[PDB]
Amino acid sequence: ELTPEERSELKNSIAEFHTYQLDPGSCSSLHAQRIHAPPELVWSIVRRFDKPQTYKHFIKSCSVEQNFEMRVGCTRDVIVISGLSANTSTERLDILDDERRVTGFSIIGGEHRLTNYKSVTTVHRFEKENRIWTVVLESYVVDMPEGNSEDDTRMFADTVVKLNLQKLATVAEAMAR
Amino acid sequence: TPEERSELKNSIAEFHTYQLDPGSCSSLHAQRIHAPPELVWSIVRRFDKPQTYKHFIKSCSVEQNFEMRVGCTRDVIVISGLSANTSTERLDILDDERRVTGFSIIGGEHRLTNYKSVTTVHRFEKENRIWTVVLESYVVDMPDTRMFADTVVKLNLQKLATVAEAMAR
Ligand SMILES: O=S(=O)(NCc1ccccn1)c1ccc(Br)c2ccccc12
Ligand SMILES: O=S(=O)(NCc1ccccn1)c1cccc2ccccc12
Ligand SMILES: [Cl-]
Ligand code: NA
Repeated sequence: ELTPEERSELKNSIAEFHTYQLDPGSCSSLHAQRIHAPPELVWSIVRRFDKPQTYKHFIKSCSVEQNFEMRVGCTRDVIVISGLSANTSTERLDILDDERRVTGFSIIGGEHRLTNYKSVTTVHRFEKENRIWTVVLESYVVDMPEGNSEDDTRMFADTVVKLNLQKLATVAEAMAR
Repeated sequence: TPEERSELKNSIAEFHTYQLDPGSCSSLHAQRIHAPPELVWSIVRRFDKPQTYKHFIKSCSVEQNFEMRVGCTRDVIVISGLSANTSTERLDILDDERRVTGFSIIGGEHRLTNYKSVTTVHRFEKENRIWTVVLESYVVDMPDTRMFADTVVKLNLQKLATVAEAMAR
């Protein structure tokens, strides 16, 4: 859990990249992760649009186009493990900024229930005297689905984001170690 | 550590060693937890409340006259987002003296047939400090699914550590 000082530092960034204009029947979350590791090492991992399996769980495969150029606008085709109710996810790059260290994607297809899913990730340096760590921020907006709460999966999406941010931290940290 | 490893060999031999069937596969995992063993043990012994240290648990239902005894079962419904749906699990072993427990799935709406598991809590005192090493093994029939079971076990062990470390502090 971020410290009050950490929180204050990120206020501006949250307003810039992680503030969404919601549609009626949609919602938004925001998570945070502290990583004892250099920021630019963490970005290298995060920016790899063609390789999410590196920091995300449950990914069986991730394929892209052959003459693939990782610019905004390009897509990826994720296949998720069997054991998750989801099958295939077509995901589009929305933002990449090696400068500001911001990235983001939107789901534009695939056999799943969530519609109009869209998330944004940002990386942040924290120099305090002796040392240097990172804080990552991952927000997302997704429609409020129609049907009984039997089947609402917004809680899952949420702990997925959380689980992946833990793996990212683990992965990023064992590279500095 | 190579040293932690040396002390658990025996326990692996007694509790985490399986007689495979043709088509099944076994696996072992370890987790270092900064917290006392009795604290850890006291969480993982709670058969009626696995959600306390596991991910993805919609519900867990036992029974109102539930006494915690080998043979007893529990009904678990998974969060939504996961294919398999509900599962029936029975307590295979409970030993508060050697701190060992285990269960096997005996029903449910899924693919993991003949899934069986064992968990052990181990003590480790070093310079002054006192930590814990947990071991979890499992066996399952194989016909994509071993991958998911393995991922789950690791995650759950990671939640256990989080939860137990949070309780000590
Ligand atoms: O029912 S369980 O409590 N079994 C315990 C357990 C632990 C590890 C792997 C499989 N099983 C359970 C927890 C979490 C998940 Br995901 C499960 C998914 C399918 C079936 C059961 C699941
Ligand atoms: O395909 S994903 O890698 N997309 C990224 C992502 C992450 C969290 C929530 C949704 N989307 C993915 C992984 C795990 C669960 C998912 C369930 C539905 C759709 C995609 C899933
Ligand atoms: Cl994984
Ligand atoms: Na589901």
